[PDB]
Amino acid sequence: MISIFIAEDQQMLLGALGSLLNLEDDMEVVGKGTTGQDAVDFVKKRQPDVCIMDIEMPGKTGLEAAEELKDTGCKIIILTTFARPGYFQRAIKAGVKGYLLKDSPSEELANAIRSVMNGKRIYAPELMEDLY
Amino acid sequence: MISIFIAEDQQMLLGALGSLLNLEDDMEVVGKGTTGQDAVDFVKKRQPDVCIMDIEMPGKTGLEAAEELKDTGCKIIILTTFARPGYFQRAIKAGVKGYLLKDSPSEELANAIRSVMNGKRIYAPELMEDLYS
Ligand code: BEF
Ligand code: BEF
Ligand SMILES: [Mg+2]
Ligand SMILES: [Mg+2]
Repeated sequence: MISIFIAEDQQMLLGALGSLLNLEDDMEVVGKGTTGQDAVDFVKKRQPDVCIMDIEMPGKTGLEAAEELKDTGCKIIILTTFARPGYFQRAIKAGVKGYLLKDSPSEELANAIRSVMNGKRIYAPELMEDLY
Repeated sequence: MISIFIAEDQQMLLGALGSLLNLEDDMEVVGKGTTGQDAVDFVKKRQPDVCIMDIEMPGKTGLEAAEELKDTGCKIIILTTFARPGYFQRAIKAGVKGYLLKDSPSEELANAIRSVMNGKRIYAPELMEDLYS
């Protein structure tokens, strides 16, 4: 069973993502948060296998949270509206294992969690497609 | 069984919303769309009880779509990031039954669908605390 923490400031989306992932037999949402701090606190304390991280959240962004969790051993997958090369470069330098867009098909999220748990790096193809 | 069409351009969110609503025993997601036209086409043709409508979508907005569906008898609930007075007033003039924010708790969605089916007008308390001032 893969343990997942979800950090997403928009409650409707946070609740819907937890519901989308609890559909999976080999996955479990162990906690939900709305800020970068909620992610840092849970991940350092509860140590879930995976953290689904939104970027733009109040207080501390998901990129800032990812930097604070760089040496924790948790596999961070960024899930954001923003296809920004600066956000992506800061995310990869922080050691994130994935970077997905909120415009990626929903099925790609559970797939990315399994891939990342298998040591793979998952970046939405839509990113390169947006830039070029 | 309440039939619902969801129009949301962000696929991840569209898929997650359908999953959130298919959890309910008295509800059913009969279609999903990413544009305002997808909403107009499905609603006029398939006539679901309810349409969960995002505002900002490519091609045709959810408000432009809500206006085209004003006389269809489908109960439209707006679900958006935007607590914008102009969007709200255009939505209500189009005859939308609800206006929810993406910052409303996830439970507000299934509750609003049942309330709207019971002839009520549902506006997110978060929207009213911001705008009603
Ligand atoms: F607000 Be998250 F970066 F989509
Ligand atoms: F893009 Be929708 F108006 F949140
Ligand atoms: Mg956010
Ligand atoms: Mg949109």
